[PDB]
Amino acid sequence: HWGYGKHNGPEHWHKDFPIAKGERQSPVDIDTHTAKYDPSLKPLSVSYDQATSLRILNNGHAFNVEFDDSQDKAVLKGGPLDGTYRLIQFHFHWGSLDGQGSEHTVDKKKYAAELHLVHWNTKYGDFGKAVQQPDGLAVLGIFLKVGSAKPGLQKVVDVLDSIKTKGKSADFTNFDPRGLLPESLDYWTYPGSLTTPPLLECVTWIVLKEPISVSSEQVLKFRKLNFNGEGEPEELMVDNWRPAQPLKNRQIKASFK
Ligand SMILES: NS(=O)(=O)c1nc2ccccc2s1
Ligand SMILES: NS(=O)(=O)c1nc2ccccc2s1
Ligand SMILES: [Zn+2]
Repeated sequence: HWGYGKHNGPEHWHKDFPIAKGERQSPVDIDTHTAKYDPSLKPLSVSYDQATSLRILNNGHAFNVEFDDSQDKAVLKGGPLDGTYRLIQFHFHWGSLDGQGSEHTVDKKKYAAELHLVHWNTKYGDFGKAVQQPDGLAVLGIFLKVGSAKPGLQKVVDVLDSIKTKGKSADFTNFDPRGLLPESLDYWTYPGSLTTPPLLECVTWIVLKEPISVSSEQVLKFRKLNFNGEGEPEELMVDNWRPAQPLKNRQIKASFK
């Protein structure tokens, strides 16, 4: 029902998901003048050594690379987090042109795309119970700037022809998500929400300060995907980003000075 087009785009979501006007919506602009260093924060612990990728799926809004989350195999700990969050999937949001596509912005600067590695708090047992809790998810957000190609990303860009349309999926095993991480894990953190419907306010956002680089050829391949299913009228999957929502009564913390 909902989408990114002009008649079903983010400005409409509130009529079916009233939480769209809640007080902890994502994404937001990260005002680095206002963000507050908190040297009580811990270092993030990203353990993806045993990550087990299963499959890549075009879901009509973006593409997800899904992981086996049935055990504590790839988990995120530390930082602002209490307890252990299991990786379930990653996906990206991106623009029709290089100067837009990211969902978070940094001092109003937009990046060409953003990667979200989605993880859920193991104290809730499964992902569907976790989304109903204010501390249920932790999403690691990583900006993409256009520059020199990312080898770790090429493996994702090479399978996209096989999931070109909505509902198509392809086996995608032995993919190592470590190859999508920048050198530094310095970050900003704030309490927020899912950025697509149901827009639930269940997310601790951890947004990395250092972007990764992707080539112009690589982000071109994202923009060749289709929102529509096979058979249907072609609608390029581009601009599948929600714009920044009001910070309201929230503090963004920084792991670094
Ligand atoms: N509120 S919404 O889920 O974004 C939505 N917008 C529209 C527009 C036309 C038809 C159905 C929906 S459902
Ligand atoms: N874009 S996001 O905030 O990482 C995200 N949104 C949603 C909505 C429904 C189910 C999974 C996710 S993960
Ligand atoms: Zn996302």
